[PDB]
Formats: sequence, C-alpha cells, structure tokens
Amino acid sequence: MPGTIKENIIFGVSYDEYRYRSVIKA
Repeated sequence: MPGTIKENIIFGVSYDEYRYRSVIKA
C-alpha cells in the first residue's frame, strides 16, 4: 500500500503529541 507519506501526515499527529507532553512535562 503506497501510504508511506500518508503516515507522515498522521505520524506527526502522534509524535507531536509524544514530544509535546515531554517538553511541557510538569
């Protein structure tokens, strides 16, 4: 399935959520 890029469009919605709670952790 040619969805490699489609992931970069969701993978960010997840990472941005994993790297956002860390920097703002407490």
